[PDB]
Amino acid sequence: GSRSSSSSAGVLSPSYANILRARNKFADALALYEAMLEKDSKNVEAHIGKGICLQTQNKGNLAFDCFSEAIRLDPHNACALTHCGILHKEEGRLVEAAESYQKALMADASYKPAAECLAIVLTDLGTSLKLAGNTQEGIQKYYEALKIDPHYAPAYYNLGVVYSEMMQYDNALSCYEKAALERPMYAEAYCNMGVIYKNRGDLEMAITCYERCLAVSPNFEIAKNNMAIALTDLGTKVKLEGDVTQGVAYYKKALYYNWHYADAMYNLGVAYGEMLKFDMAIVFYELAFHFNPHCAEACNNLGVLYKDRDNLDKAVECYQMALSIKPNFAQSLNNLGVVYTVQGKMDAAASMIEKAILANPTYAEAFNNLGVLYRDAGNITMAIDAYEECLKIDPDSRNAGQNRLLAMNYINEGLDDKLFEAHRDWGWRFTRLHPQYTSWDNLKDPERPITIGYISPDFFTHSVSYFIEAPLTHHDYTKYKVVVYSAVVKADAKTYRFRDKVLKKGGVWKDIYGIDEKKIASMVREDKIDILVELTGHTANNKLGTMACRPAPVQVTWIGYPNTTGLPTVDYRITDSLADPPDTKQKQVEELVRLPDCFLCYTPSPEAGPVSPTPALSNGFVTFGSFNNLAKITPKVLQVWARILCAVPNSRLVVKCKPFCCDSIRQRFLTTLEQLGLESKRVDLLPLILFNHDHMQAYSLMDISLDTFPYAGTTTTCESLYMGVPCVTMAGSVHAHNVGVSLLTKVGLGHLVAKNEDEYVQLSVDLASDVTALSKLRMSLRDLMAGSPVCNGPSFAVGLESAYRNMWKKYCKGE
Amino acid sequence: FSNGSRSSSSSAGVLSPSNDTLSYANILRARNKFADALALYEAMLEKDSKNVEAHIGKGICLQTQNKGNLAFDCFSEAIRLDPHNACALTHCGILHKEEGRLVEAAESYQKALMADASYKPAAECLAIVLTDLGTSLKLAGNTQEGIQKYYEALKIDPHYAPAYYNLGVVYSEMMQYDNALSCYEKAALERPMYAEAYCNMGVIYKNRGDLEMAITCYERCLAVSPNFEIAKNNMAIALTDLGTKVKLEGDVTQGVAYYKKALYYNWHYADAMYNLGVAYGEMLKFDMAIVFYELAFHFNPHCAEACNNLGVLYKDRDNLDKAVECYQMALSIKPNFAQSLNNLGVVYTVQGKMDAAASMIEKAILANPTYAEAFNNLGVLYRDAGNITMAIDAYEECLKIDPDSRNAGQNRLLAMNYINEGLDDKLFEAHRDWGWRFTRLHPQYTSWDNLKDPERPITIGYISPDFFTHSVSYFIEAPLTHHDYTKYKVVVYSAVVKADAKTYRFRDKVLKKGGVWKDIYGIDEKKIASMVREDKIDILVELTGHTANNKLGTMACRPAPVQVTWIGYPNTTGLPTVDYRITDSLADPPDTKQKQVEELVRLPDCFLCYTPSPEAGPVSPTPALSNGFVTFGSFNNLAKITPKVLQVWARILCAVPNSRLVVKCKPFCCDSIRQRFLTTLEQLGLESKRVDLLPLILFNHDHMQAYSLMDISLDTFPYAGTTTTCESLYMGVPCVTMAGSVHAHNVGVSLLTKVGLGHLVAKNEDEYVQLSVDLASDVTALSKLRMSLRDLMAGSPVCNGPSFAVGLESAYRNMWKKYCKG
Ligand SMILES: Nc1nc2c(ncn2[C@@H]2O[C@H](COP(=O)(O)OP(=O)(O)O)[C@@H](O)[C@H]2O)c(=O)[nH]1
Repeated sequence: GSRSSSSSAGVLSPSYANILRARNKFADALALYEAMLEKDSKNVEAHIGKGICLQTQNKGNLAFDCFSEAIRLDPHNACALTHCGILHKEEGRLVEAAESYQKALMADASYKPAAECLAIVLTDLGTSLKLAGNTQEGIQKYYEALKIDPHYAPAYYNLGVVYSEMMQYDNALSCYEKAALERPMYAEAYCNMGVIYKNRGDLEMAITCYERCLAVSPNFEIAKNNMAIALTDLGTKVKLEGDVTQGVAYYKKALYYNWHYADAMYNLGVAYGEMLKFDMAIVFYELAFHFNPHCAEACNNLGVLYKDRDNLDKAVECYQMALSIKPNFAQSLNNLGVVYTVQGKMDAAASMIEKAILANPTYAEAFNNLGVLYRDAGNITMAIDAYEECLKIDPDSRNAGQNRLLAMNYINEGLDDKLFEAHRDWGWRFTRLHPQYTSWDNLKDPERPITIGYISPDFFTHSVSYFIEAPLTHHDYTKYKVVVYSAVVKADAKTYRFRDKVLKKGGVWKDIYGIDEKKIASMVREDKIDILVELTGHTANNKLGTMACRPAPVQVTWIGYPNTTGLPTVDYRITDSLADPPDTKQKQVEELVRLPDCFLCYTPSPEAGPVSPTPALSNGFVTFGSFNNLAKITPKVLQVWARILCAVPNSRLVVKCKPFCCDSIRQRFLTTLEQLGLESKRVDLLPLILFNHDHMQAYSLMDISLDTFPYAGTTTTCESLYMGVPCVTMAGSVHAHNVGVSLLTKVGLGHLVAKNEDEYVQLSVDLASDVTALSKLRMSLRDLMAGSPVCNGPSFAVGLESAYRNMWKKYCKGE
Repeated sequence: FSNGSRSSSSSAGVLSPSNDTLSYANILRARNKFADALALYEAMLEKDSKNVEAHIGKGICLQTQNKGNLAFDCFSEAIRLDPHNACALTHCGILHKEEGRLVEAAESYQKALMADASYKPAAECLAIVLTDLGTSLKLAGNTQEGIQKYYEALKIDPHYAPAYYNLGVVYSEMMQYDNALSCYEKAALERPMYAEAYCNMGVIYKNRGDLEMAITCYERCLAVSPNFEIAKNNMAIALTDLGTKVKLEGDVTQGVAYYKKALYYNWHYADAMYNLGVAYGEMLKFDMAIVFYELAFHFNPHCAEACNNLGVLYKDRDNLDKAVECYQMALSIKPNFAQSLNNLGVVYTVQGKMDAAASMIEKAILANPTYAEAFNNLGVLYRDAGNITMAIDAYEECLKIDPDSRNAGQNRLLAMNYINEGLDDKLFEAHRDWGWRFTRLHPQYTSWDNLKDPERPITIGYISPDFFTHSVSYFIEAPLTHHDYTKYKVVVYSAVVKADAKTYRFRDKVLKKGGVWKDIYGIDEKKIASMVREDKIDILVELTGHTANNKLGTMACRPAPVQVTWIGYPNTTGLPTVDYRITDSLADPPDTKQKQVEELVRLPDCFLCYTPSPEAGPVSPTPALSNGFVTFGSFNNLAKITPKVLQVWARILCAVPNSRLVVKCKPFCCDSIRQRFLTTLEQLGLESKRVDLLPLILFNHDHMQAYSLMDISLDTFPYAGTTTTCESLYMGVPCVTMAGSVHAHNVGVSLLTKVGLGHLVAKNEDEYVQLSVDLASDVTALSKLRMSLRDLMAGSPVCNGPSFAVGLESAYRNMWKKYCKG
């Protein structure tokens, strides 16, 4: 059997001090209680009143005495029972406290003070359980507290931290949401909600949870840092979707919450650099690296920005600090190698780039820079290899693609068509990557004044300048106007001297540096360009992408590159009947326009200096020499030069090249000559010198210059003939081989043109034979060809401008 | 004839004489092929032991192989066989210099030049060694002897730059900066890549005031050496100084540009960072300015100005805990810093720590005895604490320092209404003197292009910052909801600094009725004035008086031809540009002796219209039935509770026994001012157990409901409550007011009379006290009153806007009447 009970009702409950108490009149109300107890020692309300007063005074031992006196007079008093529990909790008797709360609620279930106090102590019992690992027994103790008081927020919040610790993030959320509903001023709940929303991949909602958290506590540092982190991550997310400025805005806000968050510094350096604001980007990077000494990315990007400023010393130091943090950081190894390539430290540059490639085996630009390095040291086969390996990785790489076509000219003697096919194959693949204009508004009238355009990056002191100063000066702007599209990366006195000249005669000058080739293409239509002539070919910083769109009705290539462009968009190429004879078996994608006499016209800088005495008179021997690229001096050229120097007794050879500062290049260049018979004390490998005056006064040490093949010199022979030193050249089957033919011949020294090796050799030693004839030839040369058609501008412009107007006349009909 | 040496006649020597191995060896030597050349030289010497050029070539080759004393042994045979070979003598002098025998080097250099005066190598090396001797003598203090050694090298080689540079160095430390400049200019002309000369030139130009010249000198220096660190730091210092100079000429933008470029040269130059925070704060870009200040204080922990300006920016964010932290570190670095002392005291004032606030502000006044705004903040402290006479004393102290201080002058006039009874005319004179001063500083518009038709459609401008949950809002809601907008189109100029739900609600209603709402927060009052003229405003009505964020400066320009003041301030404005003032026949009787600057426009019924809170709550029963005692009290400003009010209330609390007082004010959050009020009241005969000082309850609904605690409210005098008595009436709590001489003393008269309860309008103290104890006797009658007051006042003219509206717009066109007539 089971026990059951019927309940009887008791006697009907009978029909200043505490009002002062509610208004915090502790001392006055206390006195009335003390008086009340001496008038009647069994009034429980007086005992409870004094106990609350004494509890304010921190006299807890006395309060437990009188609260117990109240329960012993009148048990089932919710107030007295609840207060004895409050004392039991503050003393540390938590379970005895909850017992007193429970018998209070039995007395009066409506007495919410006991419900709230009980929920608090049960929550504390549950969180003590959680730390002891009894999590499930703790979770239950939480839910009991919520049954007693469903509005106690700490129970919801403590439920959320285990539901997150047990990785039930949805459950942890709903606990935190109701914690925030029962207490809108719960920062910790809002902050922990933001952390979950962040880790789950919605930072916008994480950020609005952090916003609500810091609205309650602006100095909640943990949430402050998490706010910066979330704001930086969302800045990066918005930046990659194309909105750079809003990403920058988020980055700066992230710094408001955390002014030393390095990740926002670095990302602001990246975004400002992309905005071309490099001066400020440098500051952000230094600040990032200051706060984060492990941010090797900031050191790298600083090195890049300082290399674009030509501060190579500081660029090295930045790369060094990057590589001291991440030794296998592929960018900094490559970037350091690029700097060393420029400084001439060839061995170190190769080591740097080789390590960059080991780090990133598909670092295509690293392979292209390696080919650049090999070509600079005059190793064309290996340079082409490094370009071909880059092209295996990126078949559309603009850099290696053009650098490979250019490199192949240094060794192509043109007995097949593989060179022309390589150019043509490149032109097809390149033109498909470029939208082409299929109609042109230009008014078709043959004898209209023509505005012709020259696009080139070489309007500074550069090889092309000496041959593009003659037209700019002696062009007739009245009926052949010129519009110069200058892509000069670093201008100099020559650029402004050109510019001010061009502007004075009535032509246009547009700086196109940093401008995409597609906008340049549409500028060409704005300027109504009739003749668009590019002067770079596949040499560095060319603008062939502009040509690939065909902005002008007619396009020509000239001066810059000794071959075809391979572009079907170009129609013409300006040569002469000697550099490209009419029987040339070399294929070229453009139609060849052969100008009267020479296709070039040299203009010498008047600060060259006078023709200096022939050294053979003061030295007792004849010195041969060349000032061409190391890349042009093939091993078959050293063979021929060694025959020449084995023919002339005690003669000497001198060559000046940039890589000759590095002695690994100089020593190996010597070794190849000593196994070739020529010993070291007869050969002088001079390093590059920086002054132009000193350069053309460095022909003082040379009696005869020897041209290169299959890539013959163009400016170097023109400069040599200007300083009195004659040049024996060799003809060939391709254009790059016969430039020396046309130059020497139209100057008047065609008898110094050789058709083969043996003639080349015999001509050179024949010329070293009579030293007095040398001395007279030296003085005759400068004025011989200053009055030739090689140095006379106005003569050239007529035939060129007549070619331009025939160009125009063909187009007009529809050729 | 005892005499000195005679003149010497010189004869010429034997004629100079009229190759291949010597030429080969010399070219090998010229191209650094030294070991090969040495072989050929040695062969020349065994063929001819006296070949002097082979001796010289051998010595040069051997010297490059670090065999020095053997090279000396070749050069010495060279000088023995040929004593007039300049080349040999110079190589001996070169060796002498390399071996530290600096005197024997100049010895052989001079000997070589005696041999050949045109031998340039001898001149060049001798110039080098002589300047080295000169700098050595300068290090040894023989300054003048060093200067002549420089000029000696300049005589032999006038193209040797280091002589010019070192001359400029000594000239600089001798403070001949013009001589130093010309020396460096020549040094740069002889050597254009002489960076140190450009750097030192910039230092002179900077120290002489010409920054713009200095930065170009540093530019030419760093174009040669981009990594010249002290030239970089000097460039940042100059750029920051020049950015500050041009920022004080008004061009803040490029002043910022100079600061940023300085950071490119020195990324941790704290001075540029702090100045960027100053400029970016002036541009209102407070978030970025915080980062600049934190970076400045990070790189310069001794920059207390960064901590000060940081605290100010976080205080305007209400992050007082962080503001305090900022101010305390600024005082960690500069304990005497007046701004941070004052600012920390401002924060303490807002928090309620009245005496820490007073001590701080006093320390600021010690640091700067003319700190006008510190005196003003002292008065604000005293006014908040309720000590009006000291608040006025603080304002008057500031006005001695700055007679045109706006905060002080307007706070002084407003504070005088709390205590002024109005027997004299000194209050009106103080207002009139302020208006004369204030109009002397605001240019007036003398022409008004507004069309002159008396019954034309006209626009009424309301300009107030109180269009938010503010006392004034409860009285301006009525004209906004009930206005014609047809011939009386209203235009609001809201200067609300922190909008809330009521502001959005007001902006909605005015736009739906057909008016315009223009937020003028932060816009200059003179720009506000011409904005009043753009919007064709015909009658400008200001609602703020001398209370906070008033726009009386706009009014002082007189942008509109007719100007009014209303609601906000219980007195005249003092401005002669304001033409009229809206009041009523009870608050301002026709027989009043209180003098104004504007013409009084008395209106029918009350001059105010109360639109009450929608969610106020219901009326609560009178608590006297539950308590057993009657409760008195007031929810008015502590400032309004003058000590004279306290004495009157004291004898009220003495007449009704076992009754209590309750007063709810913000300054009672500070327990010290709390019980200072109590001890004052105890000496007045009413001890602390019968008084209750309630801190402000920041929730509106709970504040309205707090009237449950009190049976009868007691108006203040001479400044009588305006919202509070309206509020208390709407909660059924009756309020007895006392009338007086001035308008602030008779607001409660107009309110109560026109609400329907003129029997609670006292006429003196004895009236006031006995009417209160009259209603403190019949508790049942009080139960009748509490549930009736609500519906009568809603029916009173005090709460019905449309009737109020036509009365207002009648007076409005009645002023547009006189404007056209002339
Ligand atoms: N939220 C809130 N507002 C209050 C409280 N006490 C007063 N106010 C507001 O402050 C205004 C009273 O300002 P006061 O200067 O005393 O008005 P006046 O003395 O009648 O001219 C009223 O409009 C109330 O809305 C409070 O305890 N809580």
